[PDB]
Amino acid sequence: RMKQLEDKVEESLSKVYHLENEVARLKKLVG
Amino acid sequence: RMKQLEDKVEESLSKVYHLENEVARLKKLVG
Amino acid sequence: RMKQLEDKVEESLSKVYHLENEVARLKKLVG
Ligand SMILES: [Zn+2]
Ligand SMILES: [Zn+2]
Ligand SMILES: [Zn+2]
Repeated sequence: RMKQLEDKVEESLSKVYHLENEVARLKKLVG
Repeated sequence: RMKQLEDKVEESLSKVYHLENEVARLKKLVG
Repeated sequence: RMKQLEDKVEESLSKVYHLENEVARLKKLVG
């Protein structure tokens, strides 16, 4: 379970980091 | 405690997957 | 270690919520 939890939260931060980059670009392109 | 963490972890991951979907749609819509 | 995982999960959720608000604003202004 601990591995399971560490892996899922890592995955979460990695995808969150990536979406922040995408949102930052859309924001610039937009208004 | 560990169980309530898993709960938050799985919830965060689900919302991240949804956001990915929202962002793919926005990137296409905005171009 | 449990506390580091809890910090990470909370940061993960904070970012997620924040991205939901950013996406929500983009969608309202996009159209
Ligand atoms: Zn992407
Ligand atoms: Zn949505
Ligand atoms: Zn922001």
